[PDB]
Amino acid sequence: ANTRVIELFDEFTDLIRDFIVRHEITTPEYETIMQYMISVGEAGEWPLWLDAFFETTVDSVSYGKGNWTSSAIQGPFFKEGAPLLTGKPATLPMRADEPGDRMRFTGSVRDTSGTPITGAVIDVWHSTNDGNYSFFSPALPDQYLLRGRVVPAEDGSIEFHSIRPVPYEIPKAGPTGQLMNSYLGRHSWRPAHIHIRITADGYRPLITQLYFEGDPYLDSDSCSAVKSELVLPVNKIDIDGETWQLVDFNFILQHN
Amino acid sequence: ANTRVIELFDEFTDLIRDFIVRHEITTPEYETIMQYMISVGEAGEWPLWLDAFFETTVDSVSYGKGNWTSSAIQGPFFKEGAPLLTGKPATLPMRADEPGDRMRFTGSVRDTSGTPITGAVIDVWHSTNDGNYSFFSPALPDQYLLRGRVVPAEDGSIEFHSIRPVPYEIPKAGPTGQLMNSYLGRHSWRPAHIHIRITADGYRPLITQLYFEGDPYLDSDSCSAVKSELVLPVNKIDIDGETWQLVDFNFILQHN
Ligand SMILES: [Cl-]
Ligand SMILES: [Cl-]
Ligand SMILES: [Cl-]
Ligand SMILES: [Cl-]
Ligand SMILES: [Fe+3]
Ligand SMILES: [Fe+3]
Repeated sequence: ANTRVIELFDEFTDLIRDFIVRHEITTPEYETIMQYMISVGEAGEWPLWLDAFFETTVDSVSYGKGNWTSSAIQGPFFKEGAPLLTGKPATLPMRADEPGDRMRFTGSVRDTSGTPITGAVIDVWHSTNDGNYSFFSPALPDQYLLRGRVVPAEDGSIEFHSIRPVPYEIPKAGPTGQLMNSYLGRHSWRPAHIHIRITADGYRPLITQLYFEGDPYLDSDSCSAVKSELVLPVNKIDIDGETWQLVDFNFILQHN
Repeated sequence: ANTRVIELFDEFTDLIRDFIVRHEITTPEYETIMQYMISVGEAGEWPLWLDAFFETTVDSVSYGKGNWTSSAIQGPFFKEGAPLLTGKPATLPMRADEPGDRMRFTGSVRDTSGTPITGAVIDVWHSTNDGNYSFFSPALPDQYLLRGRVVPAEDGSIEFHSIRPVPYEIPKAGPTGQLMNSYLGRHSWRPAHIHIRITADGYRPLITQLYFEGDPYLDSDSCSAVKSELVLPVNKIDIDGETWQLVDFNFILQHN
């Protein structure tokens, strides 16, 4: 027996039941829903699906709100064990010829007093110029491409080089995409983003995302995860024929 | 996209989000729910699971409540194409020496004005003395055992013979049984029942179940589908050594 489950489950079932009566959900609709749940499972989309609609709320309960950096969902594409980068400067692992503009990120990690948090490790992950994540696409190796950890200098500053991630489309043809495009008449795009996770002894993990100014999807994120402070100004420069996009961000972590 | 589907989804979504805040669902709890949903599907238990918890409510919306016969859930074990029985009287297909007490069911199919519904077909199915349903158990062949269609006499009366169903246990070991037995600390038993489906041109389908007086789970159906109108008095008598259980019911259909 588990009392937590009993408490919650009965109120959950009561609420869905009232929901079924109040919205007149009939036999054929029910079977549609049922078959839809089955197909989400068959496509392995539950993490994708649940993250898209409910994970922002779970984050809220967990991280609260305040002076520190805002959360954004982890999503389903994180992978533990990303390699530590200590090169100067640190570059995420990528293919020779890795497509996209080049990107340089600088920033810092401090608490709310502005003391540097030397004990932090920062995970980074993002998709290819083509909208795929390593480990999650048949078109990419199951290797740590575009994934890495960096540690702050003792003054708290950090830096990593990579490629510029682009807007990402949840597949139109899977059940998650079919809900977003067809049944809801919306779309299934997210704006371009860099995923960040920062942990440190004495501190609450920060899991967040960084977005880019002028992204067409900033106001219609299909996972509803954009916050204004997380949208980054871009300074575009040329070097040797290659465009570099320079972005910067100061992370503040929450005590505990 | 259909306006109501959209407003239904957005509202469902708000229900869940409020639920998550109001009860403070944590990240690990969220992950537990996620992997459990993944389980139900991998076990092929969505029909079993949703039927257990929500199909009664869906039924109440769809069929309603009046002076016609009460609905009860279809559940996951129905099978199309059962044979027409026309013997004297109709006997459901069963093995030689099929275990359990012999059962004789009698009754009628009428409209609400008392007139017999000659165009009706009644499907019947129920489990064996061992709690097995044919086509859903490796302990039985994939043949129409304890499943059949009967047709009323011109005066609306009906009769078939079978064996007496007994309490049915949802498997303990599966995700549905785990939530029921282990996490909720209850049981996964249903009381003994006979499944009935009646269709007739110009009438709405009746899906219902018949239960038996004195069953120990009439007050604790793991699927919440017992209604006192559908609990049948049993007249038990001996005939040439064998116990017969006699049960009777007058079905009433609503017009289209
Ligand atoms: Cl992992
Ligand atoms: Cl700690
Ligand atoms: Cl603080
Ligand atoms: Cl008709
Ligand atoms: Fe992402
Ligand atoms: Fe049954």
